[PDB]
Amino acid sequence: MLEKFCNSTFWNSSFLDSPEADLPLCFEQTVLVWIPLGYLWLLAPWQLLHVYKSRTKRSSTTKLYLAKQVFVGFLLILAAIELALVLTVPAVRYTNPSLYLGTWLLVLLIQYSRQWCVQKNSWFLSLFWILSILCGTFQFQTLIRTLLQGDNSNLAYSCLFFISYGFQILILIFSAFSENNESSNNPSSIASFLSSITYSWYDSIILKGYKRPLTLEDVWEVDEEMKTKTLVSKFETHMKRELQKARRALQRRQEKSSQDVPKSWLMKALFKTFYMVLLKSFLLKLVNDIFTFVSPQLLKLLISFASDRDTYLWIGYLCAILLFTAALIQSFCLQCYFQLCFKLGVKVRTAIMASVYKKALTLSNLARKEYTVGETVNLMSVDAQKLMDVTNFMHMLWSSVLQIVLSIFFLWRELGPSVLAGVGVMVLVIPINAILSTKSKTIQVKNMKNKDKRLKIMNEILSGIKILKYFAWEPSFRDQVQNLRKKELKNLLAFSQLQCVVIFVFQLTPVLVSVVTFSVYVLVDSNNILDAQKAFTSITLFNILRFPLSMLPMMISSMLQASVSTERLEKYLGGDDLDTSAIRHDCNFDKAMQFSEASFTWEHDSEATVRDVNLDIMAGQLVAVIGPVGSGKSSLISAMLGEMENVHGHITIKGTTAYVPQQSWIQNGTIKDNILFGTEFNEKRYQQVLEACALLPDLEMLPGGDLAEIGEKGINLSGGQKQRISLARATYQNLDIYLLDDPLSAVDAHVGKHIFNKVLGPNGLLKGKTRLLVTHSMHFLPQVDEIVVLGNGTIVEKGSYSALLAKKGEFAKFSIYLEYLQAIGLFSIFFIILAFVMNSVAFIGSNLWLSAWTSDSKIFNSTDYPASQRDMRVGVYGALGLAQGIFVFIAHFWSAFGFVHASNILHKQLLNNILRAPMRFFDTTPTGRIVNRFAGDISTVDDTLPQSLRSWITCFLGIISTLVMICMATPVFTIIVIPLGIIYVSVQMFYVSTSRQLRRLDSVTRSPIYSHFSETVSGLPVIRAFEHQQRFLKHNEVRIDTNQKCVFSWITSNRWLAIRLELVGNLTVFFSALMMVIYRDTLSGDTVGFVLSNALNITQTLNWLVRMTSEIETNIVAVERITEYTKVENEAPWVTDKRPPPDWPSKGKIQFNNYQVRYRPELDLVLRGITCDIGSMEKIGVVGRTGAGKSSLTNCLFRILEAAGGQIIIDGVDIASIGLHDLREKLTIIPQDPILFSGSLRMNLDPFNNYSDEEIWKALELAHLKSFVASLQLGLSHEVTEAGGNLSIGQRQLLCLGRALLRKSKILVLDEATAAVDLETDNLIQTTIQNEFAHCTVITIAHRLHTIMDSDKVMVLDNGKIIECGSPEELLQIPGPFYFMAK
Repeated sequence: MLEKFCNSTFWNSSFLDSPEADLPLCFEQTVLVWIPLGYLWLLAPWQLLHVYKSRTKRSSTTKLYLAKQVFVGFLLILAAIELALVLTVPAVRYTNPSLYLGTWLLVLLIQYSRQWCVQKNSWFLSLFWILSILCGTFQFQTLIRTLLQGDNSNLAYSCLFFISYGFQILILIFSAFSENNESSNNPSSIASFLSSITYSWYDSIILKGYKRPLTLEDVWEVDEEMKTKTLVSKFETHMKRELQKARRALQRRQEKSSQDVPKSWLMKALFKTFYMVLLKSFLLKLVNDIFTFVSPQLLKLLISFASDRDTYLWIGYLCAILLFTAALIQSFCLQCYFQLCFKLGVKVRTAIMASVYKKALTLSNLARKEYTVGETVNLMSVDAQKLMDVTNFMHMLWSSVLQIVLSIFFLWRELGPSVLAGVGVMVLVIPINAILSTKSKTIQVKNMKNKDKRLKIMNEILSGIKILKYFAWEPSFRDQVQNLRKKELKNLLAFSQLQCVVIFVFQLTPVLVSVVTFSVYVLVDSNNILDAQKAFTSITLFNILRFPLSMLPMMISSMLQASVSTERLEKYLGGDDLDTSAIRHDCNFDKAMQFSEASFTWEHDSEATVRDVNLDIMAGQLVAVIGPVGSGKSSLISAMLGEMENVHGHITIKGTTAYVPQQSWIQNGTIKDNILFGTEFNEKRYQQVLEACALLPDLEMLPGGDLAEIGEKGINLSGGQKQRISLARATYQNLDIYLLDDPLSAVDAHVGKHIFNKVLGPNGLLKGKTRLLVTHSMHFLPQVDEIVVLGNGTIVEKGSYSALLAKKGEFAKFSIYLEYLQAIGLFSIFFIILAFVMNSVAFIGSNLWLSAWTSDSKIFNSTDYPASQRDMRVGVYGALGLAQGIFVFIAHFWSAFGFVHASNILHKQLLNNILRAPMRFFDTTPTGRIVNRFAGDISTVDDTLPQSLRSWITCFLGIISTLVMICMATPVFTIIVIPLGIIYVSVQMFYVSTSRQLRRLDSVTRSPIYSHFSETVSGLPVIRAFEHQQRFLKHNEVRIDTNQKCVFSWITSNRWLAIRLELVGNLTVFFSALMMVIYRDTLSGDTVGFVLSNALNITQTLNWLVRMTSEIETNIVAVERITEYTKVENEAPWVTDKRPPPDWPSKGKIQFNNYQVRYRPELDLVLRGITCDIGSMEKIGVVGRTGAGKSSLTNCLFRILEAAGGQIIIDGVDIASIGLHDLREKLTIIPQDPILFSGSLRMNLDPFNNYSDEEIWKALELAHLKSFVASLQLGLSHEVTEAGGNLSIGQRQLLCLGRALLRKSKILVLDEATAAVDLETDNLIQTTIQNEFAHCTVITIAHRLHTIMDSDKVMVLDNGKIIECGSPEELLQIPGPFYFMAK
């Protein structure tokens, strides 16, 4: 290019050889300057028309806009001035000021233009500053040196340029800041560029979640573009276009076949709609992958630079700077790709998840019947979520190929054909990783059966805990479950070990691959000598090639799963839409309801369920339809709703329609929500229906009658109750036509009468509403306007009740972690940690040997390399290719035994503690939490936690190995770590304190989407009747969107951490490399290799140490919950040293002494000084009012409730001094509720197998249950289902009687044994009790008095006191409470 234009030298390569080297000034003022100025005038208009083409409301002139404006003005003054000195000479000397004059004017114009838009400091302007400082600094330093060197000939130019440069820095710093607009809820459209690429605008949420826990309202609205209303609209148009084009394709195929479902269209549709956001990434992965290969190729310069003491310093420093800048651009250009490629994740899930719903309301029933509710919901729960994950890394279907192919090429140059073996090992490890993953999968699945078996046994145990306590059977199940758990563990060990090898064969690959490649290359040709450049630019490349070649087998799974999951979706959205041509809604024709010789069928190609139906009804006619089953009673109403397919003839109606189903559909929420059904609250109407529906009293006993969580998961109502609610909903809405479906199905006759004459009848709410009622009840026909009896296909009678039908009636805290570690055993944790440390020491040891190996090339090369030296250096590196192998395999493996054993203690603690807890524990807390807490956590502490803990320690020592390795060369770096360490720790302390929350908010707000869809598809037919469809769509969007604002704010939070680590992972590779350049003298060329080649991987590892630390910090909450219960208090010891005589009790005499007891210390005394003496063989009945303390007395006899006062003595021995078991085995009780345990019938009778079958069979004979068991196919081995669901209530009670007769205790307590047993069985129970237990003390509690007249004495309990006690005859004579009850 021209040089006379500057009258100097453009290129003088001699200027780049001396240590003091600077670029030629002419080139420095003519090419560098043309970049930014060329940058503007080339992209000025687009960023100008794009501003005026779309016009926004001009905003206020904030303080910054003035400062950002005036500063550019000052540049114009300086730019104008420097033209004055020049004019008051080289051509370049005067044109350059002119160029700035024009440009400064323009940049002023734009900077005012941006004010209108929302994103004030966009990328275009903000980059021009950064690109006009890098291309400006070179000029800055040249002037500094020349001024310093003492020229002072161009000082006039220098001063003006200095200020011009200084202001340029100032403007940029202001550019990054963004004005806080009025609301702009999401700070994603107002954040300035430099704040929207380092995600510094998310700083608000993170420090907000550190003190005050987050909530749905504290997360910014999603956006104005990702709103599901927009996405559904956009995707719908493309979806419709492709489908119709796809439909045409099928027609040609079937036409050709003449001479199936339209497939392979969905994936095409998504492309045609998102090709902006798909393309802004493909042009952004390259810019990230290309910069992934500048970190290694620059490291070669420093190694090469340090290896020669006659290399100019500015080569090293410029390399150190680029090694930082070339890693910042990758960092920014990568995160800016994840956010831009995860956005495509949710933005595609919503486009489908929210678009499946809109098709659910339209799918023709003929196709809907193919599905079920359970699978349809999954169609957007797991089937439509695989589209997220595939879209989350769809771009790694070629980036991996590029990274692998390109990386192999770079490696090939440095090493040569030897590298083929190095890449070979990675190829070889792929299948090894694959095979074990499956073999682990089968074992995991094979274990699920055992897990289900344990829960089924346990879920029943907790409910049947009461009887468990009476007979002290606990140890039998303790062993019964312990054996089951032990069987599970033997399977578990295999699973953990198989996972150990997977970690081992992956954590060891980088160590082994180097050994193979650094052996073949130095073993093939004696000439080859490993040089520092050749090694540490290869060891680093493998760590870059490892990820793509170690994930490609995994990704292929996702991209193959999505090809079947997506296949289902097309088969769904492509379903034929329901046709409404058979029904026409209009008010023009006078009649209300009209039929035209129509016919309907439940199945398209089979018999017609409705034949030549011609019904014509006018407004206000209460018409009823009756007939037998199969004539089509329910079909007509179904036909009207349009949920049926006609054969011919049209049926048209007038006005709106209301419908009531025979099978009730109840929307989740409250009674008000269900009845109101999306309309305002009219108290007059609302109360009218409540009374007219008889629900006003039905809301009394309900805990939340006015507002209760009716529906699934909250409440269960009677069959009529839900029917009552449904008809209330139709009545309140006050529509034109009303269609009923047998409201008299499951309601009281009087109640049915009430509603009929209060709602349906002429006096009812709907006096003149066209009403159609279908049912089989003949009661209410006389009050009906017309009764069209439905014959077998058509009608028979067209008239009123008395018109024709009446003739004849003939068809009418860290402390937790220690607790977990305490379980795993401090002995093995010591060696587990130690083995890892010896592994790291070998790793740092391995690198040091490599350094002392490459050093040989300085000496040997021109001189031949002795075989002895070659065979040695290779050998040692091999002996350290195993020292790292052994100290890992013997490290992770010894851990697997540790973790499994820990899972064997925690589980053992619960059973040996929960079963010892008092009944108070189980009553207060719900049975659900115990099952869940002992289903997930106990499953979490063995299935996932150990897999996570091991990966944490192996990465922490990974970081320490690097930092110790860096410091070993340059001791000064120990200073730099303290700032970086604080920065990193202070980051983890924030991110993990929030990313844990925002994941909870995601799950808590995801379930409603599915629950809502399930409760819509189930209740679809009702919705179409009321035509409330549009209400639901707008009600599903506002619920699906409430999720995006949670997932999205999680992705960004997961992104704001990546930048502040990759910046820490660069401040540690930059400050490390810089110290190498400063300390040229003391560090040989090779030593810079391992120090700086390993530091390049610290950036990635610093993520895993934080990513995992989130899982551990959250997963371990599981073991904390388990820890809570094992520390719960427990009842008294089962066995005490003061054992009674083996024959005790001998007589059965029971004595009470001012006994007092209470359910809880906080509650009032329930027994208030009971004092009585029960003689041997005394049959006592206990009577009283409910809650008087009858039941509490029984619980005390077995010491279930500890004595608050007094005492109880049996056969002269105070039971409070005996162990509970020793007491309980000698007492027999027949519980009110005969609960049974799943398993063999023999087990239920005897859990310890302490009795022979002959004894069992006799006991059954006395229980009168022998015959039934003998009839059972397996006899004693018959399997009783859960809670004995397969046995009648009487049978279970008789079975319980069998238990009692077998035990043969001197004392027997009866607790309402015949309350729910038929008289015939009660006599059987009474007879055997009288005969079999004629020698044992009996205490009988029963609401049936007649069962107590036979007692020797009767005890009257009222309000916790004994009012009367005497024989039944004496008490009857005295006119007391017992006399009143008997009367």
